[PDB]
Amino acid sequence: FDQQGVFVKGYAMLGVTDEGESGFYRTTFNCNELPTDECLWAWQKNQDIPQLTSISWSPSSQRTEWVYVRLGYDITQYNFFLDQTEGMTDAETLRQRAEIRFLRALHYWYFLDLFGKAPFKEHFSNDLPVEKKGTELYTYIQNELNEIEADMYEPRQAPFGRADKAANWLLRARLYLNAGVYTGQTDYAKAEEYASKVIGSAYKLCTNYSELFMADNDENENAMQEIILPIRQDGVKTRNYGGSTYLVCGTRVAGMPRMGTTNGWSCIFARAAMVQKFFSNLEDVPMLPADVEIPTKGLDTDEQIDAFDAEHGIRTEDMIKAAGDDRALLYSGVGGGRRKIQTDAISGFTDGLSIVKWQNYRSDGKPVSHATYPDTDIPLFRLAEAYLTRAEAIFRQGGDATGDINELRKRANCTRKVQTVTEQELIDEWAREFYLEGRRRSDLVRFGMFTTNKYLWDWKGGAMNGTSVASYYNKYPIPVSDINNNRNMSQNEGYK
Ligand SMILES: [Ca+2]
Repeated sequence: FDQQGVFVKGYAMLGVTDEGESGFYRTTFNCNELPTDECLWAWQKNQDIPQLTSISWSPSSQRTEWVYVRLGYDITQYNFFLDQTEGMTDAETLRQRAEIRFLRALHYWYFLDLFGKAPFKEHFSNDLPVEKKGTELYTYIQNELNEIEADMYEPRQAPFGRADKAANWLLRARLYLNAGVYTGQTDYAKAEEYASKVIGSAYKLCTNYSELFMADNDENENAMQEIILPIRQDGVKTRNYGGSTYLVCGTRVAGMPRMGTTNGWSCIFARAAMVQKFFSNLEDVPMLPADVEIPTKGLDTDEQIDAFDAEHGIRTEDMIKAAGDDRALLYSGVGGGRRKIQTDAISGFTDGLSIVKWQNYRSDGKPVSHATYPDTDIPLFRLAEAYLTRAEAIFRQGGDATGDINELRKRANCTRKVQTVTEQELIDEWAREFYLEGRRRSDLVRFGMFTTNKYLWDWKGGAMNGTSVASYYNKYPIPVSDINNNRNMSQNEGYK
C-alpha cells in the first residue's frame, strides 16, 4: 500500500482517464450542459447525443451509464484509501483522509444531483452497494463535510490543487442551496451562512474574468486567489480528451483567430438562448451583414482575420464591448465561416456562435507547454459561486441580493447594473458567470426551469423553439445495466 501514491491518484481521477468519453469531468459536464440552454454538440450522429440534446434519453442511455459508472468507480478508489488508513491519527494522514472524504462527498453530490440517489458503499469490498437516496444521501454528504472540516488546511494554506476548508464550505453551501430539491425542504439560511464563510475566507475575486480560464491560471495569482479547487491539467504531462482539451479543442475550428491549439474539433457551440444571456435583443448581437461576402482567400493569419473582423466590428473584443460584459467571450467573426445565432435545424458547428471562454494562452504572454493540448487548469470551484449562492439564498428569503450580484457584475465591468433582483435575473446570472463549467442543469432544475414551460430555449425537448418534456426528466435514470446487476437499486420514477 503506497499511501502517498494512492492519495495522489485520488485527486488525479478528476482530470485523467471509449476512454476519452468516460472521464470524470466530461461525463458530468455533458449531463449538465448538452441538454441545457448554454450549448449544443455539433455532431448529432454521435451515439446518444440527440437524447441528451433534447432531454429524451432512457434507462439504456450510454452517456448516463458513463457518468454513473465513472462516479462509482472513483468512490470505490476513495473507499480503498480510507480503509487502508482507517484508525490512523497522525496530523498529515488525517488531513489526507479529510481531503479524500471531501472528494467522495463531491462525488456523492453528483449522484444526488443527477439521480437523486446513489449506489452507496462506505468501504472497499465486493458486496453489492445499497441504495441511499434523497434526504438520507443528502444528510450523509453534509455529515461527512461537517466532520472532516477541522482536519483540513485553512483557506489558501494547502498546496495548490488540494482542497481546503473553503472548498468544504462551498460544497455545503451548494448542498444547502439545493436542499429543497434533494430533501423537499429548503434551507436557504444555511446556504447563506456557509456562502458567507467562503466569502469571509482568504479567497478573493480575480480582477480579470478571462484570466480564470487561461493557460497560466495555476501560476497567475490574480486567478489563483479565486480558484478554490482546481483540476490540474498540463499540455505535456496531464492529458485528457475530456479535460481542458475538451473545453478548448472542442470549441474551436480551423480558421478561427488564436485557436490556442492545432486541433479544432468544432463540436461545441452556443445556443441562441445562451447568446441572449448577454443580449436581451438578439438583434444587438454583432454579426456580419448577410450581404457582405466572406473572401475565400487572404484570411490566413490572425492579423488578416482580425483586420476583417474589426472592419465589420465582429472581433470577440467587439462582442464584449457590445455586450458591455467581460464574460461575453463569444465569436461571431468570419474565421471558420459565416455563423448563425439560431438555427432552423442542427446541421453543424457554425449553426451557432463559438465560445472562446476557455483559452490555451497564458496571461503573461509566455509560451505554453504544448501545441495541441492545453495547460489550462479547470477551476472546478470558484469564489464567484459563493456570491451567486448567497445572492440567491438572500433573495429567496426575501432579502436584497443586489450587493452580491453587483460584486460579480462589477468584476466583469458590466455597464448594466442590476437594480432589482428577480428570479429571471438570477438564473440568467448563473449562466453568464458559469456557462460551460458543467453546472447549468442543476441550477435550472432548482429554479423549476429544466423540464417545464417556465423557460423554453432553442432546441429544448427537441423543438426548434423549444418545448417542455415530462417532469421525471429532472433526474437521470439509473442505468438499466445497474438495475439488472444490482437488485438493491430501483429505477427512478417516470422511466420504464
Ligand atoms: Ca496547468
